[PDB]
Amino acid sequence: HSVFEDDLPFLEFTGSIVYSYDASDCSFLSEDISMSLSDGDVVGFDMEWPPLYNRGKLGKVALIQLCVSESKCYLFHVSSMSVFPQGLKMLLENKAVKKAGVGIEGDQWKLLRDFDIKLKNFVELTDVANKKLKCTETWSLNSLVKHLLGKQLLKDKSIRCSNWSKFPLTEDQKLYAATDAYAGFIIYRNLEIL
Ligand SMILES: [Mn+2]
Ligand SMILES: [Mn+2]
Repeated sequence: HSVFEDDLPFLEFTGSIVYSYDASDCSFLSEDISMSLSDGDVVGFDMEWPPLYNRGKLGKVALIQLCVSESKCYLFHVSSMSVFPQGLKMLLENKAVKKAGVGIEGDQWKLLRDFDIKLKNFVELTDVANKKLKCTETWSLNSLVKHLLGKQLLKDKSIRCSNWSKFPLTEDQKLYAATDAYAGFIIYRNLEIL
C-alpha cells in the first residue's frame, strides 16, 4: 500500500471535557457558552445515539457535543435528563451561533424528530472544504481530519457504536464523542484561509 494508505496517528482531544447529565445544569452551561461567544462564532457540532432501533428508526438522540474552543468541549447527555434543557434548545435554535460538522443536515432531521428542536445556522463541512480548498471532493469527517491534520479518527467500533444512552458514559465514550465535535471545530477554523 502507498504512503497515502498509511495509518495516521489518532485525533484525541486533550482539553476540557464538560460532562452534563442534568437539565438545569445543562441550561446554565449553555448560558456560559453563550456568554463566552459572539454573534457569528462557529462551534463544532455532533451527536450520538444508541444502536438499537426504535419503532422503525435509529435510536433516539442520547448525546449532544459542542466544541466551543480549541480547549473546551461540552457533552450534554440529554438521554439522562428528565426534560430537554431549555437553555440548550435556545442555543441550538439560536442563529447567532454557527454549528459545524459533517452530515449535520441529517442531524437536523433527527433532532427535529426526536426532540422537536430546530437546529439553526449549520454548515456542512464537506461544502466548506470544497469551497475554501478550491476542489470538488466527496468528504467525510475522517477524510478531512486526515487531509488537514495528518490524523485519523479513533475507530474502536465497540465504542463509537456503543450504547450512548447508557449512564454514565465511560471515559472512552466521552473522549470519542468529544473529539468529533473538536474535529468539527478545528476543521472549520482551519478552512478560513484565502
Ligand atoms: Mn455524527
Ligand atoms: Mn460522532
